[PDB]
Amino acid sequence: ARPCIPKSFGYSSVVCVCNATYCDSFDPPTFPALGTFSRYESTRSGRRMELSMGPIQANHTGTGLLLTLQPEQKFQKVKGFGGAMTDAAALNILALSPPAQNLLLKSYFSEEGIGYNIIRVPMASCDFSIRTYTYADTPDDFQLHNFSLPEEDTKLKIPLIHRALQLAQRPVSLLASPWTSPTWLKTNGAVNGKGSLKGQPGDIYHQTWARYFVKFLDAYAEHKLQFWAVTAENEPSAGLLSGYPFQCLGFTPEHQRDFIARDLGPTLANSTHHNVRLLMLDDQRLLLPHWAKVVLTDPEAAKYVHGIAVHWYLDFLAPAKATLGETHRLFPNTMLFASEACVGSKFWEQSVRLGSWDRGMQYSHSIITNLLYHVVGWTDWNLALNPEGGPNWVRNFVDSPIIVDITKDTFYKQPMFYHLGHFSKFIPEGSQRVGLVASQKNDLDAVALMHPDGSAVVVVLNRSSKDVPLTIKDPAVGFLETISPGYSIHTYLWHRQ
Ligand SMILES: O[C@@H]1[C@H](O)CN[C@@H]1Cn1cc(-c2cc(Cl)cc(Cl)c2)nn1
Ligand SMILES: *[C@@H]1O[C@H](CO)[C@@H](O)[C@H](O)[C@H]1NC(C)=O
Ligand code: NA
Ligand code: NA
Ligand code: NA
Ligand code: NA
Ligand code: NA
Ligand code: NA
Ligand code: NA
Ligand code: NA
Ligand code: NA
Ligand code: NA
Ligand code: NA
Ligand code: NA
Ligand code: NA
Ligand code: NA
Ligand code: NA
Repeated sequence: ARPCIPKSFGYSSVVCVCNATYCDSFDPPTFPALGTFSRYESTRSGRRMELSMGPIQANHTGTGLLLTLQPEQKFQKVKGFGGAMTDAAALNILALSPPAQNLLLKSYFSEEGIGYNIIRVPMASCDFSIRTYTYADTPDDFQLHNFSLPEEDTKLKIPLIHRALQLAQRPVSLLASPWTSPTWLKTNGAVNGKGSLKGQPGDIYHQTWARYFVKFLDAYAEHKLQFWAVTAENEPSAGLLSGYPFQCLGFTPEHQRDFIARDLGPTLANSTHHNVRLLMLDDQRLLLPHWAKVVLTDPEAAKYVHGIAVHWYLDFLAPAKATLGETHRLFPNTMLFASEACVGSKFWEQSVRLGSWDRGMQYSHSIITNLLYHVVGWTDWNLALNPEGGPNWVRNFVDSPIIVDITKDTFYKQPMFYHLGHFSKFIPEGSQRVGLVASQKNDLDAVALMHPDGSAVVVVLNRSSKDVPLTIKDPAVGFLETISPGYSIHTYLWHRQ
């Protein structure tokens, strides 16, 4: 339909400019006959998921790298891709005029955008809020009679979620994570800093906190929203660090184990929301496999845990094989799910870099690595931020695939938006990762999957400056002759039948 309006802000590539009356979008998906492939291409030089087609031929013209599909080697099935409807994201979106808001939401959730099917929802406030609050700040309310949803939920988050779901083609799954409990449940009486639940698993504080999960699910269900899963705590390890600056609730692995076993698991099971899944960890994968060993070798905890949620912030010092791979080896029937990523929260990282191709590459590289190590899904952090990377009440300003400049009723789609979209748009839920064999050492990152209808999708990322000639072989169709340019990402799709 409408192409990208490029704009440069002095970094390595361009953003795409959208306003109240214009945003770049796709035509409805349409895919060609057997023997033809579809290629979507994004480049640092400015191409943004541009579509072209070509032949899959019986003859093998290329003499360079060959990537050979191996559809009989089957791995994990995919849950999906998405981002977080934080307070900061919803404030930025709702400060656009309504027509602009819809172009933003369609960008993420529609088939004319990139088909997100996962939304992470914080349970009350986190750093990406403009104030500190929980749903039950009234102290010594252990039956949670004064549990209530504030304006952030009822006015910002929930209406936007409702609109995302209306616009979405695919069913969207909601995932909830709490940052802090009511402070009168905490050893330190504060929203942040080093503190855990008071007492011990099974007691009144732990039972009240588990009841808080049910109260949250009831509240959202009253607004006609139901959750696929919750996490046992966002970044539980952070709450063990002296002086941690934002909302946290510390658990040791043993404390998470016992809380799930004694309190959260049974309470969820004894509730009308017993079908909601429980994900453990929700933290840096450096904590793996140890956290998995502690929780999952206890059968009274393990029976309640559906999967393990990981954050990407320490991926660089923890190789995937030693963490995701060793965890899948030890517990092959517990899914791994990437529940949060963002660029710009480390020091030295300037918060927002509009047009940064480098930060787009970081996203796709991470997604490819996750997929090659059994991860079933990948979830961005804030869906939208302002040009400073906020709001954020502790000024932990970070980057986001969409940056909203409300003073101009304008938002910018970063290279991160398109690098994610090379996956989210073309790997529907239930797709299965299959083998892809490289014929020789190379600089590319690639992954192959099969849609539920048996058709093929391959993503090829080139992080090097050099053009790499490439052949992709499907044993049942033939040879796809192409080139992966320097600083590019491609998604290929083709029927196999
Ligand atoms: O704002 C987000 C929510 O509060 C939850 N995750 C975000 C907060 N957060 C955590 C980190 C972090 C970064 C490194 Cl490098 C190592 C470690 Cl252990 C942690 N960065 N940002
Ligand atoms: C909106 O977007 C289009 C696309 O560049 C542009 O022609 C138009 O001037 C923009 N401005 C406003 C105020 O809508
Ligand atoms: Na730029
Ligand atoms: Na090969
Ligand atoms: Na929030
Ligand atoms: Na909230
Ligand atoms: Na406050
Ligand atoms: Na309340
Ligand atoms: Na859901
Ligand atoms: Na919270
Ligand atoms: Na909370
Ligand atoms: Na990590
Ligand atoms: Na973000
Ligand atoms: Na996002
Ligand atoms: Na299809
Ligand atoms: Na690469
Ligand atoms: Na490429």
